[PDB]
Parts: sequence; structure tokens; C-alpha cells
Amino acid sequence: TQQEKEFLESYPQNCPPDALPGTPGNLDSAQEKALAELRKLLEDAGFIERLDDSTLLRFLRARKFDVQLAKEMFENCEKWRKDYGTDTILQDFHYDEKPLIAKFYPQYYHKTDKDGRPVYFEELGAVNLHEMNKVTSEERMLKNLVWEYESVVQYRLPACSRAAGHLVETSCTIMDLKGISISSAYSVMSYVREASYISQNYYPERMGKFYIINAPFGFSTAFRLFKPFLDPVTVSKIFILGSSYQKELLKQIPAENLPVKFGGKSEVDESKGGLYLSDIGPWRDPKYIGPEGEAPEA
Ligand SMILES: O=C(c1ccc(Cl)c([N+](=O)[O-])c1)N1CCN(c2ccccc2F)CC1
Repeated sequence: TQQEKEFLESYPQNCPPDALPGTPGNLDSAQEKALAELRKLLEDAGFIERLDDSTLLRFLRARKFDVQLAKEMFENCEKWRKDYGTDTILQDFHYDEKPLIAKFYPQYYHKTDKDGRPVYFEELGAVNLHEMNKVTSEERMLKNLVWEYESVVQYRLPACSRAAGHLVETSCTIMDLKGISISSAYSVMSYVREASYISQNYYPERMGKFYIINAPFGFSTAFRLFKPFLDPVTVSKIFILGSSYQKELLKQIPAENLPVKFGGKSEVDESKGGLYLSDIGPWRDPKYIGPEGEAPEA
């Protein structure tokens, strides 16, 4: 379809050459063969959508380029999108509760990192589900999560790719644990479990960086101790920081892109809902919005 063709050639499709192997534009002979094989296998099953290089390579990387297991993971995902209504969630779901409950679990995207990734912030430590459940449900919070993911894929990543000069398939997540207790950790645990399950199985290879900040001492000490036994890919992606996280964040995010409260210089109009209701980034800049148009407002 022209439509889909126009969209694909409307932003850069190659990852930088120093990215991980098996990423778009960085494929060896074997990898290119696995991609072509997986594609025809999915075409033979009648799939017509989501068969672009970027998508299929993510499923291949998630299965170490085992073509057969990538096919099964892909087919599992399309079945979930069917049962959950994912393909129309942007039109069907309406998180009208958000101004009322945002402060009880702040979640927001704000600008980009030095690699061009959209930066996602989650103030898990402030979570108050007792107040949240007066207004909304875990089921609706997960719908809102998938809504945002669909908005990342459809509108934030293509804009971030154009603004960066190269393909951007991943986000940079900052999770603030300030205020977390054993009690509230248990209360958010079911939500976090379902969110990771959805991320790993239906959005594979979308995690580029994951910073935990204000981590309690026991949690941070454990990571510092087991850090040497981690996959070198993993140790470049996951950071568990305590109270002094600002300098580490500033190595990864330009100071003018990082919110003031986290050691940066980026400001929002605190009178108009400030950070918690904001969605600022290149996907709100006409310079970087392509034929998909501008992302909806939550
Ligand atoms: O894998 C992801 C992930 C999943 C989907 C999308 Cl579309 C993106 N993205 O590019 O914005 C990232 N994440 C890592 C785990 N994540 C997470 C998981 C559980 C609790 C909180 C969290 F922030 C969310 C982000």
C-alpha cells in the first residue's frame, strides 16, 4: 500500500553502525537470510501488517534469530492484538480520569536522550493505589499503558527518528523509587508484572535504557554486587542509582531535555498541569511530524 510505503520512507530506517548486531542496516549475511525466511513464513500464514524490517528484526532479536520461535512469538502477539483490540485502542479508549489520578502514579514522556530515544518517566515511589482505585481500575491503567505504547510506535518513534537522523526503536526509561516502601511495592507488584509481560511479549526489543533512581540501599547494593556477572549488553542498558543520580542521567540526556527536578534544565508550565499532564517532544514539532499526523492527546 502507498500509505504504508509513504510512512516507512518518511523517516530514517537504519540504526547507527555502532548499534547491536542484527539491527536495521547492521545485518550480516545470515541475519538477512533469517529475515527473508521469517517474512515469507508469515506471509504464507496470511499476515499482511507489521511485516517491515524493523518489526521482524525485533522479534528475531528477541528469539536470538531462531526463525521458528520468532514466528511463534509474532503469531502470539497478533492474536493478543486481536483479543485486546490493540489495533483500534487509540480511537476506542479514553483515559478521561487522567487529570484526576496522574499524581497518584506519575507516568509521562518528556523529550529525548542523546541517542534520540523518547524519555519515559515513572515516579513509582509516589504510587498511591488506594487513592487511584477510588477513580479507576488496574484494567484501565493497563489499557492506558498499551494506549501510550501504540502512541510511541505510531507517533513518537517516527518523529524521534527524523529528529535524530537515524532509526530509533527504543525508549529511555527513568523510574524514580523515592518514597517506595515494602508495603507499596507489594501493592504495585501486579501492575508491574502485567506491564513487563506486555512489554516483553508484545513490544519486544523496545527497551533501550532503564535507569532506576533513588533506589533504597539494599536494592542498590545488590545490583552493585552482582553487576560483574551480567551480560555486557545488559550492563550498558540497566542502571540502578541511589540519591546521586543526576550526573549519571546527564551523561545520557542533554541538560536542556532533562526536567529540572531530576537535575536538568527543562521546564514546563506548572500552572497548566505541569509534568504529569505534559507530553512534550519532537512528536509535537511539525518539523518532525510526517504523514501520520500529530499524536492524539490523552
Ligand atoms: O520495554 C519497555 C517498552 C515497552 C513498549 C514500548 Cl512502546 C516501549 N517504548 O519504546 O516506549 C518500551 N519498557 C521497559 C519496561 N517498562 C516498565 C515495565 C514495568 C513497569 C514500569 C515500566 F516503566 C516500560 C518500558
